[PDB]
Amino acid sequence: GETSVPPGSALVGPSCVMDDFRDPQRWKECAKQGKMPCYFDLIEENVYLMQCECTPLIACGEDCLNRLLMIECSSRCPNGDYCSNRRFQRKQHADVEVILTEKKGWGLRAAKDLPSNTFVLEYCGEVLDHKEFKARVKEYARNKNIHYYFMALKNDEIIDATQKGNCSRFMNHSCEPNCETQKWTVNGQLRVGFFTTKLVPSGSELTFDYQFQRYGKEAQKCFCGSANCRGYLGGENRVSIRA
Ligand SMILES: Nc1ncnc2c1ncn2[C@@H]1O[C@H](C[C@H](CC[C@@H]([NH3+])C(=O)O)[NH2+]CCCO)[C@@H](O)[C@H]1O
Ligand SMILES: [Zn+2]
Ligand SMILES: [Zn+2]
Ligand SMILES: [Zn+2]
Repeated sequence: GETSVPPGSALVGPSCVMDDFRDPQRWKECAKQGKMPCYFDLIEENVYLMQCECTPLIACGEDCLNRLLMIECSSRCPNGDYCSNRRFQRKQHADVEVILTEKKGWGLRAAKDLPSNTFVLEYCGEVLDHKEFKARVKEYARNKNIHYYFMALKNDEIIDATQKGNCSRFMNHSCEPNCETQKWTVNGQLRVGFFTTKLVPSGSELTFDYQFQRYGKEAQKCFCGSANCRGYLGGENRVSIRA
């Protein structure tokens, strides 16, 4: 039939917003109605189980000697409060929104245009040793978990955001992604964040190469929709020249 501009429709009860992730009561109410994802413990930093030469004034921009090595500045930075290279410490996350996708579950989208190499969010979670990781892999498999939330931090430490983390846990995989992980040193401690790799326009889903699953043994259908989607996610090996 002929289509027309719909009338204005205000909702019957009040809608769910990103601040409601810091309001357990309202999140749990919204979640019951399918307007928010399942509850998890929102954390501000991971749970465990260098002075630049910039002249005091963009403060600590692209030429900052700390930034170039993926090291954040300290409070002692020559630019003090105005230092732009304390993004993890100041939780200077991008304007993001959580979305419900047709096939992948929940996801994240950009609420403003994000330039290339913009910090999106820290990937926070429980930092697991190999023993605990192996125990949880078996636990989650037996429980038939639909989604996975592991990310390697270093060779002996894996971050698990299944139970505790932030909205970065909702990031989906794409075969042609628009974000990547970067591992930054913040007061001597390695942390991992998502950063854009191109200009991401407002309203676009934020995606990454989910290496943990991509190079794992088992596979699943990939719903990324990208022009050159590899078809499935998992069961892949990195390039090697054998024998
Ligand atoms: N292209 C794709 N095709 C099929 N399935 C996909 C998918 N991209 C994501 N998935 C599903 O999401 C899981 C990953 C979760 C997000 C989970 C989120 N969607 C949710 O609903 O909670 N983030 C991991 C953060 C780093 O550890 C993943 O394992 C797969 O199940
Ligand atoms: Zn600097
Ligand atoms: Zn600085
Ligand atoms: Zn794909």
